[PDB]
Amino acid sequence: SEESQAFQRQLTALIGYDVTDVSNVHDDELEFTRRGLVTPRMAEVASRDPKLYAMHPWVTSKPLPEYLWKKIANNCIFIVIHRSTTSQTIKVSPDDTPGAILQSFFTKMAKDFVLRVCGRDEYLVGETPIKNFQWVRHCLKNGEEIHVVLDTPPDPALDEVRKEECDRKFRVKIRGIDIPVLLTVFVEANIQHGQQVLCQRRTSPKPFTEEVLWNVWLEFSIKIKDLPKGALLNLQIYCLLYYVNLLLIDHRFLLRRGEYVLHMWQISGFNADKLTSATNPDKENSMSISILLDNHPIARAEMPNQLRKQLEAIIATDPLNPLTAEDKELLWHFRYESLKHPKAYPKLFSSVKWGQQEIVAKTYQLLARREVWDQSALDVGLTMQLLDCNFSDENVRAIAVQKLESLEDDDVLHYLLQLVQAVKFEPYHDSALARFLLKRGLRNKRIGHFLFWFLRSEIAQSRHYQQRFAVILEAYLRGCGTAMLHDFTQQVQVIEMLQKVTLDIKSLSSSQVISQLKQKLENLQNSQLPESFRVPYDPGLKAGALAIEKCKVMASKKKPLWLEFKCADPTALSNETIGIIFKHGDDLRQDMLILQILRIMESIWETESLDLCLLPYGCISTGDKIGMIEIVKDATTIAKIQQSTVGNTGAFKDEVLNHWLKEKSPTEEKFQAAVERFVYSCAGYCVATFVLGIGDRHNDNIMITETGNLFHIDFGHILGNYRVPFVLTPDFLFVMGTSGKKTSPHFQKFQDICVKAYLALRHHTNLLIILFSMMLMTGMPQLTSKEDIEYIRDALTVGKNEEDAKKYFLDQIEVCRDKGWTVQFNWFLHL
Ligand SMILES: CC(=O)Nc1cn2cc(/C=C3\SC(=O)NC3=O)ccc2n1
Repeated sequence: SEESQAFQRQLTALIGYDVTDVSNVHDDELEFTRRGLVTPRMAEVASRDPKLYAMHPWVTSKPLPEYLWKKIANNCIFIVIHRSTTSQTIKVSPDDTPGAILQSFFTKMAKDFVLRVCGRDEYLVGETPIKNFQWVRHCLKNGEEIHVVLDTPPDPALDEVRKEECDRKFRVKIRGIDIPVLLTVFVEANIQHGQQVLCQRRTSPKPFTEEVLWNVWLEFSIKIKDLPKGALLNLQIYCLLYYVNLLLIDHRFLLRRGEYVLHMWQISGFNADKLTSATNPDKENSMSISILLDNHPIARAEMPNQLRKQLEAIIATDPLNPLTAEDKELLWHFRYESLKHPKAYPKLFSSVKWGQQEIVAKTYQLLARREVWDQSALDVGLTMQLLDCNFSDENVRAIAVQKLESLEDDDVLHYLLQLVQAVKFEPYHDSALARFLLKRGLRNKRIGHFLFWFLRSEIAQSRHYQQRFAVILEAYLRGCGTAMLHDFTQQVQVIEMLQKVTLDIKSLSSSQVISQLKQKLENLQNSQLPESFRVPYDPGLKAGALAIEKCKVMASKKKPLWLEFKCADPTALSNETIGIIFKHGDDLRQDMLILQILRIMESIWETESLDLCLLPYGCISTGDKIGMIEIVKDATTIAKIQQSTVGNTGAFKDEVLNHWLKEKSPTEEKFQAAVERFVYSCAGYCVATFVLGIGDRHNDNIMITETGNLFHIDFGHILGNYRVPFVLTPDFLFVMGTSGKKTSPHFQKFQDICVKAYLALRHHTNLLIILFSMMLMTGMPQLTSKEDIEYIRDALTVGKNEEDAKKYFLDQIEVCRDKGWTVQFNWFLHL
């Protein structure tokens, strides 16, 4: 159809990639995947509750934290209900449902409707106690009043979805290599499964010219019979300069046949990019390799005491502890005992000889008896280990996804970014993981909003994964509904225009620069910029017109744009603007990953009734070295506080921060609350930052709210171009009533909090190791090694008892006290 063609054009603009373009493909896998994803999409669409989908309530099944219960008076929660120019306060029980609150309202005021958060598209609806709404917990945590408006539920009609419409050994011939413009060169051909090399062959070395020919059959030791599903033929050019991969068994279970001309990826003169089955779209300047294939469908005891102790010891070790040949042999030999231990699963499946058909068969038999795994309690860390680069088997990965099905929405949000990144480790485009993400996104608008942005971030800048991610995004967009499609259209339009202004102002650069920014912004406000758009990092908020007067260029070497918008919602309780920073020059995909780990650390701390007052601000990567950042209100740089007496001259003073805090507090009650908040937030960042190895920062990259909340910024800056374990300078110590080498009640509180927080993190060692490992593999190329990944295991002091771990961290605090201002001074000189 022609309007079908118009609909596809609309999707193409939202995706930032054309899924119907068949020029960078040597098979129909992506087209097969598009068709394959129709069923799961349609099944999820057919399953959803129109009213609940439209209202997307944001809820949790987790207990109300101890620190939140203490904020509730006499089992009473106050809710202010608005109707027009007047409002009405109502007392409520924490166990009260919004339905019961609504009937409580009509009763109190007598002599079809829905509760919506004032100024936000957030609804307090469904069969859930109010204490279980995320917004209520947000308000309870931050000392804010819960303000609601009584309004009409959104019409589910707005979410309408458009009507859909061999015993021979394996061998490969290396014909030659070609590159248009330019040593000795050879080609290495590996058969890989789960990052491990099953077999390797190489060509003879030849002079490196624009065309190099071999016409050689490379015969492997592996029989065609033994090639596992998901095995890659990895082809590399050494002088490592270039690489490319080819799936040996295709998406239809057929062995690859015939002629291939593969455009290779160049190494920037391990990482997830090195695993891609995509070929380089640049046919003009890339190196190509020409190959030929020619060769089909797919083919009780009792452990003794000591051996059991040995096996149990292997299972107890961390995910990074290497398995010896003996360890693997024990795991495999006593696999029926290993199966009784869910924690053994990653080690056991690493003991599988994936290049032996009979062994893979024995593994499939083993997993048919999955009673222990199925009955076991969901362990996200354990599940995530089975979805990394180490596992290429469909069945193994699928049992990990099976376990994820039990996660509630709030938990899917906590792990969404890293589950999207895990799609990079999947051998085929259509996978259980990709289907899982599609379903959870279509089931919940909040998950779907973030899935859009996370996918779009990779489609905009990854040539390695854009094709796979674009087919997943199209599948989601074909089921989200028209209201969501309209919303995304507006967001994309705004961000594309603001990205233009960001780069334009970047080319220039003063009073001249600010004048030019304001002229470019009026021009946008004139005939391009739509009336409003949902804030990508906070979709409950809608931004309206630019407040031109408040817009400026930041005084940094990356001269980012500081933009302010009016809120588009009339029901908002304040005339406070929405502040957004637009920056070019840093890879914000790295900031996204750090900020998500910080949120995970906060959830861990919550499990142990600890609130460390972190501030993981909104951040979204929109394209190559470009994106948006949430401006935290009433915040200033530690360096700026130092600068405002004395300079500009590295002359750091101890009392300045405490002075600033006192100046910003309207009363002494508020000042004491600010000092308490500083102690907790300083503790939170010292612990978090140390564990992630990002602790040693210049003061210019640490901020504080007038309310005493410390927080680190600019994570991509350090991770892009990567002594003291963390920042605990004499100014921070003075706020805590400490100087030099003495102690105080606040500093003792700080040390106690640090230890508790550090020990709480250590209870989730394996989860933090997997998350850290995946972050480096998918987000920070050039920070791989195994040595880099091992940092977190040293920081988390694995193999130490709690008392030794406590001493270790207290010693780290002392290192900071010994160094004083020395490190900050060297950061200042390194100008
Ligand atoms: C009031 C105020 O200044 N708030 C504020 C500033 N701010 C900055 C960031 C992060 C940045 S700025 C830069 O160049 N790079 C970054 O990563 C985050 C929050 C925030 N709030």
